Amino acid sequence: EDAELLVTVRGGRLRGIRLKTPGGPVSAFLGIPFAEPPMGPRRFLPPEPKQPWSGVVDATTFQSVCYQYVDTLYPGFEGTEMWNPNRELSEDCLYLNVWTPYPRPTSPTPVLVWIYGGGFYSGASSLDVYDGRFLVQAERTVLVSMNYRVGAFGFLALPGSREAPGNVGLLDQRLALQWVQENVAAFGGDPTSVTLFGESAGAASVGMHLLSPPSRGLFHRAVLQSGAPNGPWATVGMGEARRRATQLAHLVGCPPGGTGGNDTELVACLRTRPAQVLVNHEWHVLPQESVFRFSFVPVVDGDFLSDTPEALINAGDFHGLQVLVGVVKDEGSYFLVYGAPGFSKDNESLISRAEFLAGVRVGVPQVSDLAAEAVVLHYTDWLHPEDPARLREALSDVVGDHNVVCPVAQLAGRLAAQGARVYAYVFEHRASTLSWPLWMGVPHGYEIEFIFGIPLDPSRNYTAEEKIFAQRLMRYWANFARTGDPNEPRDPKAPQWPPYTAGAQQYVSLDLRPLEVRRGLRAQACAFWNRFLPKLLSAT
Amino acid sequence: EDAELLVTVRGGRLRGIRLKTPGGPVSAFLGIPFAEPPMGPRRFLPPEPKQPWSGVVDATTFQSVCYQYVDTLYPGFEGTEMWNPNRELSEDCLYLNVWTPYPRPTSPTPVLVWIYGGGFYSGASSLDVYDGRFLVQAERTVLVSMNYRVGAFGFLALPGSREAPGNVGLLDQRLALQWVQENVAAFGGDPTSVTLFGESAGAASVGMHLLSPPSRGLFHRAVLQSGAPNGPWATVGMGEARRRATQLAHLVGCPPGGTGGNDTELVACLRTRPAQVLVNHEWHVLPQESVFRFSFVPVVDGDFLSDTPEALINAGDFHGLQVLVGVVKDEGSYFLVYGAPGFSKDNESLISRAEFLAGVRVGVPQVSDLAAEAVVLHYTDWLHPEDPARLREALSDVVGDHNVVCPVAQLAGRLAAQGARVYAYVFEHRASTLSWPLWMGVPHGYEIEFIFGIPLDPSRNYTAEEKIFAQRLMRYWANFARTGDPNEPRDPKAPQWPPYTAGAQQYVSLDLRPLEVRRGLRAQACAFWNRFLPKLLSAT
Ligand SMILES: NC(=O)c1cc[n+](CCCn2ccnc2/C=N/O)cc1
Ligand SMILES: NC(=O)c1cc[n+](CCCn2ccnc2/C=N/O)cc1
Repeated sequence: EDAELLVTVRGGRLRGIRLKTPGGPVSAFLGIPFAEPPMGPRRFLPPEPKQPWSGVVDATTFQSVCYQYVDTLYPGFEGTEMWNPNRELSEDCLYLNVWTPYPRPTSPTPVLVWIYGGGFYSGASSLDVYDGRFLVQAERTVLVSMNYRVGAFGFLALPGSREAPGNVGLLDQRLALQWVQENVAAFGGDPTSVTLFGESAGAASVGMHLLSPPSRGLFHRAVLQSGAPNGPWATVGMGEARRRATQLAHLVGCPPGGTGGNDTELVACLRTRPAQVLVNHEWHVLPQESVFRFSFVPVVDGDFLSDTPEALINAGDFHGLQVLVGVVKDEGSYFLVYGAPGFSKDNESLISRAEFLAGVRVGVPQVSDLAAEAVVLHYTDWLHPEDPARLREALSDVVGDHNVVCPVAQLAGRLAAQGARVYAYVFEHRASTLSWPLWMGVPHGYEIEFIFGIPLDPSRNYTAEEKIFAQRLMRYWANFARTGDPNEPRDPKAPQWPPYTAGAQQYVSLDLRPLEVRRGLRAQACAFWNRFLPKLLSAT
Repeated sequence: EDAELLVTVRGGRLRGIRLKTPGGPVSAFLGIPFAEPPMGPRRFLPPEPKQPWSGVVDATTFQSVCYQYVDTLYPGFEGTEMWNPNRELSEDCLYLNVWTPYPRPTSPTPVLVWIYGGGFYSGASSLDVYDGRFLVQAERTVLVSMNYRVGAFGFLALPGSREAPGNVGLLDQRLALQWVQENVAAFGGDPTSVTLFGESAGAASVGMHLLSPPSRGLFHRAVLQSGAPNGPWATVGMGEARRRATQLAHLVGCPPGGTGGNDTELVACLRTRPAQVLVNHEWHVLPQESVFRFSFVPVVDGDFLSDTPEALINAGDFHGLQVLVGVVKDEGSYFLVYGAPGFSKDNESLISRAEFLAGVRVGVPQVSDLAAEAVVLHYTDWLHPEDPARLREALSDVVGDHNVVCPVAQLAGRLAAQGARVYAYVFEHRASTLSWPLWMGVPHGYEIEFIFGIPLDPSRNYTAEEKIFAQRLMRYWANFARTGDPNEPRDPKAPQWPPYTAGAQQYVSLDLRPLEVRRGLRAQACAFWNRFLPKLLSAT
């Protein structure tokens, strides 16, 4: 009887499961409860710690996925299904997972904590692509990941109200971080060495925890993959959050005709609706046809965030912090088939100039005509203004730069200039197994499978070079979690990864070739997004 | 084994299964192949008869559903999922079903042949709501139902070409009718007394078989429930069919740029695509925003239909034919939550005037502004031009009259005036169990469960009166199948159902109350759609 699969934590006892990898076993504790189930009167409220239990909680399998929209744009297609729920939906979903090496470490060990993305409306810690076994086996760190509420359940906000304050999904994540502080030692993990990493909305979440004092004490380093809290999609204002919550209420019959609509009556009516009914009307509250925009996201209300992420990033002192940040080569391409005219995943998407110009308004919603003209100016090649392949790549750059690359470059420079040690990458390898079309390149999200070492899975069909590549990346991430520095403390031979500075703006390319040092994260394009375009809006 | 579960037909031997009902058993032969699988090079081609087979084909369960779009507007909702595929999808789907009384009839028995609807893009003979057991037990009829190809697989058409001539789904249905002629006697059925019945696109199908000489000899009576072949959604012109097939081809990368163009190359490239890839782009070829319009429907090309259904209906000689036709009380309401602004199944859908005016353009697509104005004039109550509930009901009337009621009334009068004996009904009972909101009333499709006797299913929660009502309706349908006359052959007690005539236009209400005779199928509204609005379009 393997005793390493039995563990006690502050709330009670647990039984885990042994997971195999080609390099040897790992111990996993899947489905640990960290909150009271946020159901009934608790819908929309901050999470409450899980009261202790008697007996042995089974932690041999993932728990339920939090209620969420399910992507049906392409039934049966691996490229989208890999992100969809792979356990039943439930509002009873606040559970977390721990992978720990075997044998259990005897000395405290650095902890990696994964926060999944999914635009704040989807995602689950149980997805096959977030399987922590290969990372824990290869680098002998401890890995934690949590579920947190998404969509209306995590982020519906009637600002000011007690009944739906907003941001409860971010509090779910915080509660889990408090849980790691109090219990990760029982797994051999070092609560004084906790590195958050996250992708897309999970990166925005990691960043929001940097900027929230109650969370900032629960971790020591940060990794932000393809996302940032200052993204145009990552936060929303009090007025717009209240409008979205109120329209959601209207769409599900709340409040009943002739009844008052103050915040208490509205949330109470919302709390009587079946969860799926809320899910089914979520996309219908966005103010305009768009891509890369999500209905229920963190709200800037003075509580979890005392000011906007932009204000807090500018004023912040980040001495003592190490950050790893990065982007994939083609951040925008994946979003174009969700609404840009002329795009299809099943053809070459060779759009016309008219389609490009309409696409700019979908990819940059809610901006004046003069602003759109400025976008078209910067992104047209005026020697080939109607070449469809260039227009396709250009709209991909518009969406990616506006939503990911330039918010990230912005954050990276302000952090580096104000005290933090920053490392930056661009991920340029396209999986040999990628099922999206070739024209999308390296889409948003397709470095994750390499960070988690999925190529080592013997049941998959990756190449031998991709396995070596994956091991390289896991070493980088674990080095950063251990020491604050992705460079090997022992290999002065291997090419080095220099820090990112607001001046030299150096970053490395991650692909099958050895590291290559480059300068500037699309500096010219991001000067347009970050410096000029705002001034353009002020003078309307 | 029971002897009567074993049957031989022209192609080989079958084993059926015994189905229970509260009144006694029935013998069912589910999943009989009637065509060669229309796969590979046979995709888009007319069906070929199923070659005979060795041994016993198992006919104990339903076979596969033809590839089709799956409704995701409301995940988990009974009201939509009752229509979704309940067997796996396959291009190998040309199977039919035979229910027969136990014990097997010894003298030839009248045959009812069900053709399902689903807008020509969806549907299956296996759906629970088409369970033929209660009709066959209660009325000792033989019941047949077939699968036929839908969507692009049944109705993509490059007119003229041999590679994709169109209407092959209608040819599937005909092959099944030829099969009933050659084999139904083996089940105790009388091939000289075959009554086709069908709902929505199945009723349009039944109507198309009336107007096609090769089909017309395969049957003797017709029931058209909530649909007609002259409906604005039920057929499409050669040019528009070619445009839709070509855009579908484009959306899936056919032809590979820039090689290709002619119909042979286009269809060959389409035949190499996974079926699901075609399904995934089906809705993106419709010319504009609309409700009650479908991409791939029967094409008027001079072959299956030598002329438009309207022309053939007007010229036709229908002596010797008996027809039953009818509509539900609220033909339009279902469709409004699929596109009309302001509508939602989860609220009261109390639309504003603005929404109603925009809805008219969605419900009456591709008409001039002046035509839309005429629709608004006819459908506004000018004493209450802004009352939300009246506007909600008015747009429902707009969609239902235009798409169903007035095409049916038109067909009914031309048939009766030109030699057919016609009976007409309006179905006015709203199921006690109906899951759609109360404001939708008696939606499109919700008489089917009463015609098939589903209230007798003891695992369901219908009322005692709905069971009696169901039995009364099954009597009418079977009486009409046996004698051509829904009226009880001798019973003078029960109130009488008088024929529909182009002069008196009498019809009956079907609900829990005894029959009531009424005159005029929305005569004033249908005069607007059938007589005036065409003249308004002629002078643009
Ligand atoms: N209008 C719809 O029915 C609808 C369908 C799918 N979606 C999924 C949105 C996916 N998406 C768009 C931009 N970015 C994303 C996902 N990022 O993870 C949204 C709305
Ligand atoms: N791909 C899409 O977003 C989509 C668009 C329209 N539809 C139409 C749904 C079905 N429908 C609309 C009008 N009438 C019907 C069904 N009639 O049976 C489905 C999917």
